[PDB]
Amino acid sequence: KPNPLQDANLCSRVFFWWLNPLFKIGHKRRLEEDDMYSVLPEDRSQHLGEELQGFWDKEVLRAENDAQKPSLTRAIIKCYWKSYLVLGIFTLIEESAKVIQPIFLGKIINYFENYDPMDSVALNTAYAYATVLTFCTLILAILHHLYFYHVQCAGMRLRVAMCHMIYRKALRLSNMAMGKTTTGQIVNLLSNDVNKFDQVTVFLHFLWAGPLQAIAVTALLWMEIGISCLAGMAVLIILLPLQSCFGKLFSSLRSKTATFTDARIRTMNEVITGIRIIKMYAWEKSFSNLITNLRKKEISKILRSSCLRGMNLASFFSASKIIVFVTFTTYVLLGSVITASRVFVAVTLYGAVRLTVTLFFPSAIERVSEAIVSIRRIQTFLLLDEISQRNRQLPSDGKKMVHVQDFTAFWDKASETPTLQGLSFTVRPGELLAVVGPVGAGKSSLLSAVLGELAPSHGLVSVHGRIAYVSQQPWVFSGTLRSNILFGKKYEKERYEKVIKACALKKDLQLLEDGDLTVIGDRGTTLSGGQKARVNLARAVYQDADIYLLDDPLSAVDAEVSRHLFELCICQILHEKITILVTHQLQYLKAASQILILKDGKMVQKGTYTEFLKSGIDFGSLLKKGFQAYKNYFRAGAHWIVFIFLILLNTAAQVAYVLQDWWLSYWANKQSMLNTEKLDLNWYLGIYSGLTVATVLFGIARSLLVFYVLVNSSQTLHNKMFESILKAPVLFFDRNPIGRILNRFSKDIGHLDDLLPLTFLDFIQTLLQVVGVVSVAVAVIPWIAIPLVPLGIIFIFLRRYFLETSRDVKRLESTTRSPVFSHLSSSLQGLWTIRAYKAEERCQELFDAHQDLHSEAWFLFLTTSRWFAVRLDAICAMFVIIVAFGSLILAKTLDAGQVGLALSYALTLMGMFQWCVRQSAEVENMMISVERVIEYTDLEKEAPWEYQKRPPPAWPHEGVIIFDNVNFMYSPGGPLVLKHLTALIKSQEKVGIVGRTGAGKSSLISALFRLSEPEGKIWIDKILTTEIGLHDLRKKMSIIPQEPVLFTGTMRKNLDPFNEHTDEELWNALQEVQLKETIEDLPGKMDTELAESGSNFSVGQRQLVCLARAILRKNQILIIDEATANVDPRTDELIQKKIREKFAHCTVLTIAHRLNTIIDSDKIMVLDSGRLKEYDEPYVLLQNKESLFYKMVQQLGKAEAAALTETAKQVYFKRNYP
Ligand SMILES: OCCN(CCO)c1nc(N2CCCCC2)c2nc(N(CCO)CCO)nc(N3CCCCC3)c2n1
Repeated sequence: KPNPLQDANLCSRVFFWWLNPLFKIGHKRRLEEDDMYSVLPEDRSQHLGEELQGFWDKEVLRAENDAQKPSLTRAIIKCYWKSYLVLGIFTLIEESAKVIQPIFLGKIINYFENYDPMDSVALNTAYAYATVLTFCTLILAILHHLYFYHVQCAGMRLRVAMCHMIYRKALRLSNMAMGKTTTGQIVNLLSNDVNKFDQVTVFLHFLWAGPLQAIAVTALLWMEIGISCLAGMAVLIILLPLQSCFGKLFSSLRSKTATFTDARIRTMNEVITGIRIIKMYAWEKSFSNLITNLRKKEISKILRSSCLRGMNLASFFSASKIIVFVTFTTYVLLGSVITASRVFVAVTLYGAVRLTVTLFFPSAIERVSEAIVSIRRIQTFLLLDEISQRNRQLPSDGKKMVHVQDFTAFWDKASETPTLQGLSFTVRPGELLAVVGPVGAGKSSLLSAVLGELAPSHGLVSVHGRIAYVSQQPWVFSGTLRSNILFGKKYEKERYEKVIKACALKKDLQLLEDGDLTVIGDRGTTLSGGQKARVNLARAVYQDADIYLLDDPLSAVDAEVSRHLFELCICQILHEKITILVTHQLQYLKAASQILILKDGKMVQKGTYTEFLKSGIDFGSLLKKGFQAYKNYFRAGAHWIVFIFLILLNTAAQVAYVLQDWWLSYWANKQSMLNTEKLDLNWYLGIYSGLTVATVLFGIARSLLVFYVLVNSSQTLHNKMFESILKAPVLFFDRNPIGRILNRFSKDIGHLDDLLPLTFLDFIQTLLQVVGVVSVAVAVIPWIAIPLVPLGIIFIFLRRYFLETSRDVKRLESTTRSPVFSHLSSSLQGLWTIRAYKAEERCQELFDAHQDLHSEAWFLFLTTSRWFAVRLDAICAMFVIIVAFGSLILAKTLDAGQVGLALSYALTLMGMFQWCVRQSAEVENMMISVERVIEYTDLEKEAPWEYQKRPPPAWPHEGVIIFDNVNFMYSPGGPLVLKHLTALIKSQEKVGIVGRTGAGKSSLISALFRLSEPEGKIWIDKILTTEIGLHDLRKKMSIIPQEPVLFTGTMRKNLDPFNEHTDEELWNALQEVQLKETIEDLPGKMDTELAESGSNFSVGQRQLVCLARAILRKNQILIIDEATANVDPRTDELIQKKIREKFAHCTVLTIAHRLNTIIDSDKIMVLDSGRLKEYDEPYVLLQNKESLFYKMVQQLGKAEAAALTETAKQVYFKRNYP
């Protein structure tokens, strides 16, 4: 994929002309990883990594020679100064130009100040000065981009080399260091601490071109306006600390919101997760109250932080006005006079040095501090203790064989008992050694010592040959199954087909789409544990070393395939292979040609299976121990009157900005047309200060008002969205996962709260400044309106042409970045397997090929943005040229003030135009947040919580519940679930439910609570359920859910969230489940704050809590579901006895998976695949041998069925015959 950057000229590499073809393709179709362009040979990850590693090794070597700490920063500087001195040369040129061009502005204006139409010599000199002005702006606009590319390229190169050394080191970490670190800490300095290098370079050069320029400019100012410059200059310096006390006060209001944003997001997580429980309990007004309180207390801090941000941005807007105003007030007051050449040079000098001092120099300071911190982190990571490379082997005679003598080892230099105690045994070719021992013996550590991963303390280990190893936990990397097996070995058809058949892989391959070519990412997302183990075994077989180690291979797989693998591969294929096995299944020990027993780190006995049969020790004995979106985003914030006032306030701010400099222009003109006489100073300074103050106040007012309106729009959108997600029917929560729903509450509203109202105000600010500049140049030279239409059409078409590719290549440098982190993860988790094979260097090449695929989209993201900015500055330079020259070919009409104003504003168009366009892109990029928030504010809604027909207070009087032809569906057009459900429930009876899993057992609760408005009728005490609103239907029915949940809060809440009960009642209820005592030993009485789902509580305890809830509600209906799944039998019978003897006079339906739970129930639904068929007393249904109840009783067993039938008969005979 050749790179046209390689075959291009200089006249082609300045205008990035090599990149037009890609853009053309980008205009037709979408871009893929083929359309991309490969990288230069001077940028492949391997080359940079090798070079920087060379310098880093030299530097640490000299550190050892000198006994002082090695510094990575010195290595980076030593490898990169020779190539970062060139870019310094050019930024020196660029700063000199930004300082020179005001002086030629001065000379042009000075020609206008002494206009004489006949002195054509002066006209020719002024034309020369304008030509020099356009040369300066054309080296500031066209040759500043073949520079910025390389300044970002030095940062790219540094970062890619750093990533390569980081992976290289993390591939050879000693286990002692490996354990003390993590694998989240070795991806956090490759995803977030090696990105700083992509940015520090961009600004590094301003640590010396920042101050130097701020002196050069000062000197120039001194030559023109004299001492007064200091006055103005003083103010500029004050913007350095004031900018860093809007930062150590905004960072105290921005990390005092996380303690509220995260509370709200966590409460979201609980509300969205357990929404079926909240709806069934009819609680969501409580969570609505909680979330309203949290959201209001984060809007307080969002509103303070945004008011402060707006004040900062208005200071940035009006700083230039205040500098110029104080400069020229001091300039005039010391007794000098205003002429139009010094005024509009000094303005431009202040423009340049303000853009450097207040914006670029502090940014470079921040970014160099961040890159130094990151270099320190990678510095520490590169000094972790390594692994002894496999050293000079003892001279052998070609006998591949394993022998260990008197081996003792520790995993810690502080452990008392050694991991191994003097182990001395061996294995030869063809001898399938095996290890037998319960968990805690050290067999895993035994194989680890075999691999050398455990440092020998005494004895000796002699392993001579290629080693194939299998970890206890199978490990799969990002790649296809054939590539998974090959692990770098070239494919061989027969040697792979025998692998396929001996591993019994055919079933799994026929399951998946690509046969054996299905791509398997990290953690085996496309595989199962048995598949992982089998593919790991296949890798071990195909790598085909001498000595093989197999640790617990067959435990997690089926018996037959495990037998096949052990017999026709381990017993058969490996009978000619050195092998060590750690096992847990006894049947295979007969096939072990040797047996090793390990215990307490000490050898117990070695021998064949026969000698341990004769030993008298059975193994088991040992083994046991669009535009509409903008309109909706703006309508929410305020009514349109405030919006029209907002527009007038923007316009007043901009117009007063422009009119201040216009006032200097008019002042200068009124000084020229003079004469001693003087000029009335009080009037002029009065209006000058009036215009400056109007600029400042209108800037502050515009910024605060825009922030307030957009923050208020965020608040209104969130309140609407949330109060419309609490009312969405559970069907919606089923369609959308928990991840996406709670993503538009944390990330999206996360934008809408603090990044639209800042990007959308910055965009408005600089857009109105661009319009200010263009309208000044059109009010002076009206003819400019003609060429400036072919700089509107060209601009719009340019931006369309460019955003159709900068949106196809700013997703390629994102969807090819993750594979780097994924490969790093998959290689650290499989680390022992990798380092067991001598092929760790091949994983280095895989990392590079995953890093020459992100440094291949960073290349395009760095040069397509430049192909855009070169052209934008061609447009801005055409404008500056037209203003500079067209101000002369019409010299007869203009004057010094008009020309100064028009020209210096055109000079500031540079850069301001580009920031305006960049924010336009970013705002159109973050209105997707608003589009999603507004997509949720328009969801479905279940029936309203209240109806006109409120129920009688005593209702339900008894508990009569009648199902009349209830036909219920989960979703429209789906399978009919309950079909003609016609049943009667007379007061207080206990009705079990029987059926198949999902055959309608758990749908009766779904329809009875109207979780999906059912078809049919349900009468609760002769009242239709559909005819009453929900919270007058769910408040009057209790339920015991499958998995109880406790909602984060005081235990006073998880029982009485509405504060409708009193401490005596709560204590009594908790007593009825006998857990009252179990609570009154916690820090608080009830008010112990809890973790998720009451993690300090047990499942049985949670069930007790919900049973207490049911007791507290004391309504005369009740529904139980999945009483005890795996709860301990004591708590089982506990809950059972409270279930009967607590709720005798409260109608009970029970939906249980077992029979003893429901054997004694008064009646039983029988649900036949979504159909009620049998419903009567259990004894009657057992009388008929053909009843499904009889059949499913008989399916348990003989003694079980006899006991159950006896119990049902006992109930019948005690009940119906007194
Ligand atoms: O109203 C100023 C807002 N801010 C401060 C907010 O944090 C701001 N930040 C910039 N940066 C952010 C990212 C790291 C530092 C730069 C930045 N960068 C450029 N440049 C890149 C143009 O594409 C010039 C360098 O090429 N130009 C800027 N202007 C803005 C318009 C008037 C003056 C030119 C500018 N402004």
